[PDB]
Amino acid sequence: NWEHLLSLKRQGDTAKRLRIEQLGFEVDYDRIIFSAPFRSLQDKTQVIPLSKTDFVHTRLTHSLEVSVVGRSLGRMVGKKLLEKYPHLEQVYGYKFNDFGAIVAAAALAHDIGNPPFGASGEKAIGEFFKNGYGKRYKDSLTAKEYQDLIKFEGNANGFKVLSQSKPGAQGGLRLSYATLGAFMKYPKESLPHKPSDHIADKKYGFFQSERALFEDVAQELGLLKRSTTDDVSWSRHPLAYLVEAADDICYTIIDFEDGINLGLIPEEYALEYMVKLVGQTIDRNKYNALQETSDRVSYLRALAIGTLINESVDTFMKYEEEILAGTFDQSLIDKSNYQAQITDIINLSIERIYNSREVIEKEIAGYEILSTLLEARCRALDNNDTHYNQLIQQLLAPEKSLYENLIQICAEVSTMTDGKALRNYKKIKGL
Amino acid sequence: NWEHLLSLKRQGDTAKRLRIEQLGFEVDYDRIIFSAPFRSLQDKTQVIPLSKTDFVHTRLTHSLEVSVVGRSLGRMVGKKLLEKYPHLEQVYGYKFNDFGAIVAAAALAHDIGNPPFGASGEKAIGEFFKNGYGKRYKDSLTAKEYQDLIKFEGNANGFKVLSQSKPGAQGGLRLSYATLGAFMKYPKESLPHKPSDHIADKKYGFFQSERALFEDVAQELGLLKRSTTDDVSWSRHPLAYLVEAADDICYTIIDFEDGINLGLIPEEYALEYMVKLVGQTIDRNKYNALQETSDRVSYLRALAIGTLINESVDTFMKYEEEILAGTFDQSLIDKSNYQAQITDIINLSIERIYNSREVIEKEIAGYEILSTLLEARCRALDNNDTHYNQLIQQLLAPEKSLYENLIQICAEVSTMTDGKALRNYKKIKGL
Ligand SMILES: Nc1nc2c(ncn2[C@H]2C[C@H](O)[C@@H](COP(=O)(O)OP(=O)(O)OP(=O)(O)O)O2)c(=O)[nH]1
Ligand SMILES: Nc1nc2c(ncn2[C@H]2C[C@H](O)[C@@H](COP(=O)(O)OP(=O)(O)OP(=O)(O)O)O2)c(=O)[nH]1
Ligand SMILES: [Mg+2]
Ligand SMILES: [Mg+2]
Ligand SMILES: [Mg+2]
Ligand SMILES: [Mg+2]
Ligand SMILES: [Mg+2]
Ligand SMILES: [Mg+2]
Repeated sequence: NWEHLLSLKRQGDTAKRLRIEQLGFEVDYDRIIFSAPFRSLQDKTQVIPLSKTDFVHTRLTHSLEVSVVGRSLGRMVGKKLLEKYPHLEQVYGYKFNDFGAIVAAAALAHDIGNPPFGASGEKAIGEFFKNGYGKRYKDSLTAKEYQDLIKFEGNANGFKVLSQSKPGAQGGLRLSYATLGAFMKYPKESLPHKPSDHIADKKYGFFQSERALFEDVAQELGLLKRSTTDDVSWSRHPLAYLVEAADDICYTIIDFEDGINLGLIPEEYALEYMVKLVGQTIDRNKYNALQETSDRVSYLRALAIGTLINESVDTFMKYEEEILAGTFDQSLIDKSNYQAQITDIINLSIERIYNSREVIEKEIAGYEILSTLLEARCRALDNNDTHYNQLIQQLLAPEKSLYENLIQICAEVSTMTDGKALRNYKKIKGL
Repeated sequence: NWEHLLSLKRQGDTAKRLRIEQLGFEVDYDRIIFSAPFRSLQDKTQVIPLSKTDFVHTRLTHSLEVSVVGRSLGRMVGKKLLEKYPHLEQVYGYKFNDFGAIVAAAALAHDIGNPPFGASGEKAIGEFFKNGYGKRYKDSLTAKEYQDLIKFEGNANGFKVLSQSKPGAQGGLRLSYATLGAFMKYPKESLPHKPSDHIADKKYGFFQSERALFEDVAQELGLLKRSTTDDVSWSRHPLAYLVEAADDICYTIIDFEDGINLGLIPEEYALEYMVKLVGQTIDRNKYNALQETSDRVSYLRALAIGTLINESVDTFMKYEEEILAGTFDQSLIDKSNYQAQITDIINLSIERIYNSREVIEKEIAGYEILSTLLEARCRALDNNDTHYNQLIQQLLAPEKSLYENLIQICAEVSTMTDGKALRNYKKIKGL
C-alpha cells in the first residue's frame, strides 16, 4: 500500500503527521546539506585516491549528480503513479514533487558512510579484524557481531551516521521514515552471508546496535518480511530501486568520461561504445563543429544520461506490481536493451582505470595507513593506564560494551578524509 | 511588470516560449551542476586559503548553503507575490516554485567567476596591470578597457563564464534570461567609477566584450535605464536583492561559527552576540543537555538563520513598490532590527580571522604565485617566435585583438584551483 510507504514520521513522535496538514521531504535535503558528515565528502575517494585537485570526481560531486538524476527519475515516476492511482491525490493529497524530494534526499545521502580510500578502505578495515590485530577479539563477541566487524560496509555505517543518538540530540538528523526506507537497499543483518541470488541479499544494511531502530521503521512503512527464521530480513522499498538506478547510471557513464579526459582511454572508443545510446538524438552538425575532446565527450554524456533515464522509467513502470509484491529479483538496469554496451564500458574501465599503476600505488599506501591508525586505537582501548595510551586518546578521540567500543573506533576512523588520515599517520610516526 | 521579469527566453531563439506550454528553471540547476566551472569550486578559497582538508568551508559548500537559503526565501516571497497579484497565476500560469527555482539557480552560480585565493587574488590580478608588467599596455587600450583590467572582479568573470560562445556551442550554458537577471547585481560598466552612494553602483557587472550580450537581456526583461549619459546602466532585478540577502546571511553567520570551531574565537562570544537573534525560539533544556561546542554552535546557527530569513521576507514585502520602481537604495539587511549584532559579529571576524597570521601568510604567497603566472602568459603573448614562449604556450594554454587576448589570459588564470596554481608555479621555477 502506497499510503504507508510515503510516511512523514520522525523519531520520537506520538501524533501522526498528515499530508493535508502540511514540507517534510525538503527539510531532509536542507538538513543533510548543512551537516558535517556531508561536508567531509569533499575529500573522499570516488575512484582515484588523493585526487590532486584535478578535474576528476570526488564523493561529493558524485552525490550531487546522483541527486539530480534521482530527482528527475522520481518526478517522472510520481507523475505516472499519480495517473495510475487517482485516490493518492484526491483524498490523501500527494503531488508529484514529493516523490522527487524523497528520491533526491535519499540519493544525496546514499554514500555518506564510506571510509577514506573507497573500496580498498573497507577491505582494509575488514582485513584488520580478520587476519590482523583485531583477531584477538573473536572469542569475546557473538558471531553476528564478528561478521559485522569482518565485513564492514559503508551502507550500515551510513545508516548509523544518519540515525545516531547523542546526549541532548535524539535521532541524529531526524529524517523522515520514507527517506530512510528509500535509502536502504539491503534490509537484512550480516548473517547468514549471501543466502540466495537475490539482488537485495548481496550485503547487509544495518549493524546490531542499530537493529532495533530499523525494526521500528520497517513496522511503520509496512515492509514485507522474508525471515522465515530467527534472523530478520525485509523486502526493499520501491524507491530504493530508483536510487540504485540513478547511482549506477551516473557512475557508469562518468567513470568512462573521466578516463577519456585523463588520457587513459583513447577517444575513438567514446564513439565505438556510445553511438547506439546516442544515435537516436545526436545532432551531427553540432558534433562536428566542436573542436576539443572535452566538448564531444560532454555532449555524448548528456545524451546517454537522458536516454538511460527514460528507459529506466519505462522499465520501472512495466514491473510495478512485482516490485510492490516483492518478487522482483534484479535491478532495473539488467532489464535494459543496452546491457552489452554497459558491460563493455565497465570492462574497459576495469582494465584501464582500476588497474592503472597510480591507483594501485595509492591503494597500497591506504592499506598501511588504515592498519596503523586502527591498531593504535585498539591498543589504547585495551590498556588505558599507560602514559602513551592517554596521549593517543587525547590526540585521536577526545561506559560501553566491547562491541560498542569497537564499532565506535571503526566509525571514528571512517569520518576522516584522505588528507587528514595521511597527516595523522605521519604524525604518529614523527615524519 | 512581473510578466516580463519572469522570462523563459534562451540565447538564439526566435519563437517566444510560454509558461502554459511547458520546466525551464530546473534545467538551469541541472546544467550548472554538471559543468566543469562549477566542479572547479571545490578547491577555491572562501576565507582560509589552502584549507588543508579541514572542516572549514570552500566556495562549493558555501554556494550550496546559499542555494538552500535562496530557495527558501524565493518560495516564501513567491507565495506572497501570488497572493498579491492573482492574475499572475490565473492567466499566465506561474506557481510559487518558479521563484524558488530562479533564486536557487542564481544563488548556485553567484560566485563561479572567482579566482584562486579569493579577494587577495582579485587584488593581485589588478595590481599586476596597475603597478606591474601589464602597465606597458596602458597606451594601447581604451579607458574603459583599462579600467576593466585594473579593477578585475569575479562578478564580470562569472557572467562571461556563464555566457561564453565557442565554435559549435553558442551561448555557453544557455540559461534562462530570468536567471541571468537575478544573477546580476551591478548592471553597469566599469566607468564611471562609483558615481553615487547607491548599493548597485559599488562595482560593475560585465566586461566590454560581453556588453552587447547584456543589452539583449536588459531589453527582454524590461529593466529600467539609469544612464542619462553615453555609459549604460540599468536598475536591479528584484530577485537579485534576495540573492544578495541569502549570500550575506550565510557568510556572516558561518564565518563566525567556523572561527569559533577553529579556536580563534572564545565560545562565550557565541552567546554574547547571538542571544537576541535566538532568544525567541531557543529551548533551554536542549541547549543545556548538549556536551560539546560543535553541537551548541550548530543549534545557534540554525536558529539564527531561520530568524534572519523570516525578517528578510518581511522587509522585502514591505518595500516592494520602491524596489519595482527602482528607487530602493540599500540592501534588505540594512533595514533590519539586528544590525548592531551583525556589525559586531563582522568586526570580530575581521579582527580575529581575516588578520590571523596563517591567513596573511597564505595571501602573501598567493600574490607571488599569481604575478609569476600572469607575467609568463603576457610575455609569451608579446613574442611568439622564441622556443621558450612556444613551450609556455604548450604547457599553460594549448585571430583576436589585444584586449580580447588579455581578457582571455585573465580568464584562464582564474579557472585554476589553489593547488593547480601552486603546482604550476613550482613547475615554472623547477622545484
Ligand atoms: N579504484 C577502484 N574504484 C572502484 C572499484 N570498484 C568500484 N569502484 C568505484 C567505481 C564507482 O565510482 C564506485 C561505485 O561505488 P558506489 O558506492 O557508488 O556503489 P557500488 O555499486 O560499488 O556498491 P554499493 O551500492 O555501495 O554496494 O566505486 C575498485 O576496485 N577500485
Ligand atoms: N581572507 C579574507 N576573506 C575575506 C576578506 N573580505 C571578505 N572575505 C570573505 C568573507 C566571505 O566569506 C566572503 C565574501 O565574498 P562574497 O563573494 O560571497 O561576497 P562579498 O560581499 O565579499 O562581495 P560581492 O558581493 O562579490 O561584491 O569573502 C578579506 O579581506 N580576507
Ligand atoms: Mg555506496
Ligand atoms: Mg551499487
Ligand atoms: Mg554512489
Ligand atoms: Mg561573490
Ligand atoms: Mg556581497
Ligand atoms: Mg557567496
